Amino acid sequence: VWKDADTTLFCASDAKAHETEVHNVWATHACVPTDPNPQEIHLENVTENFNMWKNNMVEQMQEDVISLWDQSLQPCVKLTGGSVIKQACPKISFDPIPIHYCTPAGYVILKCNDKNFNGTGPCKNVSSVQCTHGIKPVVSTQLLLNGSLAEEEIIIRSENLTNNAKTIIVHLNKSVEINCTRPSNGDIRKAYCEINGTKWNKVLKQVTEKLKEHFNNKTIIFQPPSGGDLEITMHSFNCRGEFFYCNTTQLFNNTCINGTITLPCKIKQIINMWQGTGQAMYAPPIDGKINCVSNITGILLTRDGGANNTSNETFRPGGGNIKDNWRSELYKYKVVQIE
Ligand SMILES: NC(=[NH2+])NC[C@H]1Cc2ccccc2[C@@H]1NC(=O)C(=O)Nc1ccc(Cl)c(F)c1
Ligand SMILES: *[C@@H]1O[C@H](CO)[C@@H](O)[C@H](O)[C@H]1NC(C)=O
Ligand SMILES: *[C@@H]1O[C@H](CO)[C@@H](O)[C@H](O)[C@H]1NC(C)=O
Ligand SMILES: *[C@@H]1O[C@H](CO)[C@@H](O)[C@H](O)[C@H]1NC(C)=O
Ligand SMILES: *[C@@H]1O[C@H](CO)[C@@H](O)[C@H](O)[C@H]1NC(C)=O
Ligand SMILES: *[C@@H]1O[C@H](CO)[C@@H](O)[C@H](O)[C@H]1NC(C)=O
Ligand SMILES: *[C@@H]1O[C@H](CO)[C@@H](O)[C@H](O)[C@H]1NC(C)=O
Ligand SMILES: *[C@@H]1O[C@H](CO)[C@@H](O)[C@H](O)[C@H]1NC(C)=O
Ligand SMILES: *[C@@H]1O[C@H](CO)[C@@H](O)[C@H](O)[C@H]1NC(C)=O
Repeated sequence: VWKDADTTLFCASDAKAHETEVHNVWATHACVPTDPNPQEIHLENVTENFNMWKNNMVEQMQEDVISLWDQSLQPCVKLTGGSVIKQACPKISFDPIPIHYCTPAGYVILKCNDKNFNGTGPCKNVSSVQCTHGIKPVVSTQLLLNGSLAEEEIIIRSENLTNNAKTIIVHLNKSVEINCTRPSNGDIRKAYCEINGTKWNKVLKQVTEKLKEHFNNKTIIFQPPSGGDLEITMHSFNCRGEFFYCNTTQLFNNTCINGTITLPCKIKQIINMWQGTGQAMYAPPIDGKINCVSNITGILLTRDGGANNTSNETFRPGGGNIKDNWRSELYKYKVVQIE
C-alpha cells in the first residue's frame, strides 16, 4: 500500500577516497557505497502515474550539485547579489562520477520501464528499487552530455508542447560523439569541438521526423538562439575545470538534412552562474592539451512563438535551467511511501 510522497533522499557512489578529483572527494564525504547486489522488483498488473516535471527528486539532486560546486569550484571573484567576494581559487581536478539516489526505510522508488515513456501519465510496466541508476551530474546547456539513452525511439519530452515557453527535452536513442579540444602551444582561450557530421545529420533528421508526429506534420525548422546571454546562445559546459563556450550554428543548420564539423569555442573565466543570479570570475586555463570527448545524449529546444498561421515550426537550442538536465535522467522514477 503506497502513496506519492517526498522524503529526504541519500546518495551512493563508487568514489575513491584517495582521489583529489572533486566529485570523488564530495561523494566520499557525502554518499555511501553502492549496493553490489541491488534488487529490482517487477509489479504485475499495476499502472502508476508519473510526472517528471513535478518531482522532488529533481530538487534534491540540484541541491547536491549546488553544494558540490560551492565547495569545489570556487571563483576568485563572486558577485552574488549586491556584494563582492574575493577569495582563493586554485585549479582543481574535475570529472563527474555517477551518483545514485536512494530512499530511506519506509519508502521506495518506483521506476517506469515502458520503453516509449514520455515522462508524464500512466506507466504499464512499473517496478520498485532501492536506488536509481548512477547519474553523472553533468552541467551543460543546449546538448545533454554523457547521460542515458532512450531505449527504442527518440523521445520528445515537455511539460506541455502547445506552450512554447516550456523547454523541450529531446531524448536520443543513439549517441553522437563530440570531441572538444584546447590545444597546447597564441590564444590560450581558443578551442574547437569536432563532431562526425554524417552521424549528426542522420540523427537530426530523425528528430525532425519525431517532432512532426507531435506537431501535426508541420515543417520542422532549426535556428540559432535569438538572444540571451552567452551561456545559452552557445553550448556551454565544463571540461577538466575549464568553462567551454561553443558555437553550434553548424549543428543547427537545416541544409544538410557530411564531413567533420568543427565548432569554434572559447574558454571563459567570467561566467553567469547556473546556480542563479550572479556572475563569477575563474582563473585562466591550465597549460597543456585540454580535452573532453563526450556523448551527446539529449538536446534542449525552445520553440518559436507566433507561428500558428503558418505551416512552420521553428526550434532553437536552449537550456539554462539545470533542473532540466537532471529531469532528463530522473523522469523514470517517483518516490512513494509504504505503509
Ligand atoms: N542568471 C543567472 N546567472 N542564473 C540563472 C539561471 C537560470 C536560467 C533560466 C533560463 C535561462 C538562463 C538561466 C540561468 N542559467 C545560467 O546562468 C547558466 O546556465 N550558466 C551556466 C554556467 C556554466 C555552465 Cl558550464 C553552464 F552549463 C551554464
Ligand atoms: C531511433 O528512433 C528512430 C525513431 O525516432 C528510429 O527510426 C530508429 O530506428 C532508432 N534508432 C536506433 C539507433 O535504434
Ligand atoms: C505523454 O503521454 C501522455 C498521455 O499518455 C500525453 O498526455 C502527453 O501529451 C505526452 N507528452 C508528450 C510531450 O508527448
Ligand atoms: C498548454 O499550453 C497551452 C498554450 O499556452 C495552454 O492553452 C494550456 O493551458 C496548456 N495545457 C495545460 C494542460 O495546461
Ligand atoms: C580528439 O581530438 C583530437 C583530434 O582533433 C585528438 O588528439 C584526440 O585523440 C581525439 N580523440 C578522439 C577520441 O577522437
Ligand atoms: C563518421 O560517420 C560515418 C557514418 O556514420 C562513419 O561511417 C565513419 O566511419 C565516421 N568517420 C569517422 C569519425 O571515422
Ligand atoms: C503525417 O503523415 C502521414 C501521411 O503522410 C499520416 O499518416 C499521419 O497521420 C500524419 N501525422 C500527423 C499529421 O500527425
Ligand atoms: C556563431 O558563429 C557564427 C559564425 O557564422 C556567428 O555568425 C554567430 O553570430 C555566432 N553565435 C554567437 C553566439 O556568437
Ligand atoms: C563525458 O565522459 C567522458 C568519458 O568519461 C569524459 O572524458 C568527459 O570529461 C565527460 N564530459 C563532460 C562534459 O564532463
